[PDB]
Amino acid sequence: AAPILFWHRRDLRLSDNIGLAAARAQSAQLIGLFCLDPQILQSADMAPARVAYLQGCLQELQQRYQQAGSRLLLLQGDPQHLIPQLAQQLQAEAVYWNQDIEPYGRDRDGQVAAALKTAGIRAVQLWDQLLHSPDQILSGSGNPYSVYGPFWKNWQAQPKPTPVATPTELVDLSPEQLTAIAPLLLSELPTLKQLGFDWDGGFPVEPGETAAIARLQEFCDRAIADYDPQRNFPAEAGTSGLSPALKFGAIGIRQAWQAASAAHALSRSDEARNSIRVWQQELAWREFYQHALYHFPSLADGPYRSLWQQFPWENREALFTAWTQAQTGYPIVDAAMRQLTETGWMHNRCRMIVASFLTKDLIIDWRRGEQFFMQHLVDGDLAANNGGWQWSASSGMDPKPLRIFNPASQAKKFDATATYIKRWLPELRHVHPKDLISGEITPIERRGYPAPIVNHNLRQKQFKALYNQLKAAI
Ligand SMILES: Cc1cc2nc3c(=O)[nH]c(=O)nc-3n(C[C@H](O)[C@H](O)[C@H](O)COP(=O)(O)OP(=O)(O)OC[C@H]3O[C@@H](n4cnc5c(N)ncnc54)[C@H](O)[C@@H]3O)c2cc1C
Repeated sequence: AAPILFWHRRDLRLSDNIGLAAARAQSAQLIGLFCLDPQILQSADMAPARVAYLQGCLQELQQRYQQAGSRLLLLQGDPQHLIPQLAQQLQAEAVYWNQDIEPYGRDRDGQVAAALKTAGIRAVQLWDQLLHSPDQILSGSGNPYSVYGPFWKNWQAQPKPTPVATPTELVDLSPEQLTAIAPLLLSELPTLKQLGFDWDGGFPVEPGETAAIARLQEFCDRAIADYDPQRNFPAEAGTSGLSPALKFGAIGIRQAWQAASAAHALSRSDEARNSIRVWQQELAWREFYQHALYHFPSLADGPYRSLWQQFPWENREALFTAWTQAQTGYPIVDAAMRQLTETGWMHNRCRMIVASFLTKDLIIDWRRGEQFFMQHLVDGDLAANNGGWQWSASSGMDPKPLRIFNPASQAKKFDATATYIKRWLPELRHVHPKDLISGEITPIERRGYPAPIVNHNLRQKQFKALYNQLKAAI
């Protein structure tokens, strides 16, 4: 008959899904689909933790479609070839999907749409992962924002969209239709091992739409009230842990905003009100970087600002390796890198500390770090990750005066009792918090823990010297 295909990519859920809801209003014969794209899966920048989470979200999505009335088709190969072929073999009335903000996804999408148009099949691309699309937030001159302040002021004033309906009572494909597409389908969802990956480090929130919705609700029911200032301490479990759920769409952005907004209205405490407004602004910050990547795709290439594209990075491989292996000798840094490689997630305050360290202290092209994070983060996200690293050098959007973190100051300020440090560096649980914070540990009391790979003071003078020299040379 006239079935509609909904192509899932980073919206692995059936609830509050813009493109999916629009598709259901056009037809009950709604068949979901996911394509295992080799250019994504085989990339050297793919994190095992991310594939594990992804695979887990898909397992649940297969069930949701089954329960809804149809199914989730699985494909493996090139999208602009396989999607059009599948839609054609199925004489699809249309193929729906939610828009991407990333260069690769957008280029791929334009190609799939063109292939569909050629085949005479409708392609509908709608915005779903953002409360406000990049085209809705523009300045008085109709231009994008590269400074957060003005962006937030506009974004905040825009009326917020509400969650859309979950599609129900779907019509499954028939045997004859299934025969027509048989050659293009995988018989079953490959396991993590079959795909060639292994992960046993756990997750910030268990995989799947259900677990994501439960976490959102548990967070907004309590912990969110203390977000500010509990968000600043790595030792405290004061954040939501929903990052991978938002990256893969296990949770809808409108459900998240609504749950927080409802918690704000329910709250009668001023401090709780503030804490919730602060969390909400985190979501605004997320959109700033996503819109930035959309408007200025070259950001993905590396240092944006002209001065930084010329910065003389030292790039001592040995220093980088030590960083990736948590053998820097700086407790607060090694504890964080251990949390990342071991659990696939890192507290935001720690991401800032280790990024600054790699760029300011080790003086390594931050792209090596951006890539290492992408190779390990369960929430590895180009817009946010690139935004985070451009930040470590003010080389991109919303630049700030040159500054260099002192691991010791940060450690003392956000892990004053060294609880987080001892937690991830148990072999140093005997050392005094004072020494773990300052980074000055006596050889005997240090055991196998390495000594500082660099002298902060000297590295700091070196970085500024290179900055001022290039600053003048221009
Ligand atoms: C160097 C560096 C790299 C980063 N890499 C990523 C990454 O690859 N993927 C990722 O999603 N975030 C990244 N962040 C942002 C951030 O650290 C995380 O979103 C956070 O640790 C997620 O924990 P949470 O879900 O408990 O956050 P919460 O505090 O509960 O915040 C809620 C949501 O807001 C968003 N968010 C919060 N902080 C920011 C921010 N700084 N920029 C963009 N979005 C934000 C996330 O979607 C997050 O889940 C990076 C920041 C830095 C400094």
